[PDB]
Amino acid sequence: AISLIAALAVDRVIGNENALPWNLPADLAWFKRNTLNKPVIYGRHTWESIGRPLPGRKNIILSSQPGTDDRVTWVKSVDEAIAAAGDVPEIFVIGGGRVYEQFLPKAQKLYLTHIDAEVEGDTHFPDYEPDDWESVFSEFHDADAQNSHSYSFEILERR
Ligand SMILES: Nc1nc(=O)c2nc(CNc3ccc(C(=O)N[C@@H](CCC(=O)O)C(=O)O)cc3)cnc2[nH]1
Ligand SMILES: [Cl-]
Repeated sequence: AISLIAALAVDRVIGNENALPWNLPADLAWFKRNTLNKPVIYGRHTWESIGRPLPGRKNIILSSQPGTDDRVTWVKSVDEAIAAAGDVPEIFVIGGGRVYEQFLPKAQKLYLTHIDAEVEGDTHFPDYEPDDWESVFSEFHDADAQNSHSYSFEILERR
C-alpha cells in the first residue's frame, strides 16, 4: 500500500526558494523510523537536494529525464515506480510537491508533521478532503532545546 510522508508549515507549504527556517531533529527521527527499510519514491529535485541515496531503503526515482546513477532505481512513470517498489506491505512517497500530487489518489495513508511556522513558500502539499480521511493518530509537541518550533504528528487512514 502507498503511504505519503511530509512536513507541513502553515498553509500546507512544504518548501520554497530558500532553506527551511526550522530545526526539528524530532521530525527527522520520526521520518527515519517510519521509512526505515521500506521502498521510498521521490522525484528528480529531491534527489538533487539530498545528493545520495537514503540508507537501508530501496530508492526509486521518478524522472522523465534519463537516470544518472546506478545505486538507485530510475522510473519514467507512476505505474513503473509502483512496480519497481515490489510486493511489500508499505511503500513511501517522500516528495516533492508534484510527486505527492500524482500519488495522493492512490495513497492509503498520510504521515504528517504539522509545523507551527509561517513560511512564505512556493510549493504546497496537495489539498486532501478531510472526510475521505480518518485521523487515527495525532501527537502534539512544544518547542524545546532541540526543536525550534512547536509541532504535531498525525497519521491519517483513507476511508
Ligand atoms: N516529516 C518529514 N520530514 C522531512 O524532513 C521530510 N523530508 C522529505 C524530503 N526531503 C528530505 C531531505 C533529507 C533527508 C535525509 O538526509 N534524511 C536522512 C536522516 C538523516 C538523519 O537524521 O540521519 C535519512 O536517512 O532519512 C530526507 C528527506 C519528505 N518528507 C519529509 N517528511
Ligand atoms: Cl522532486
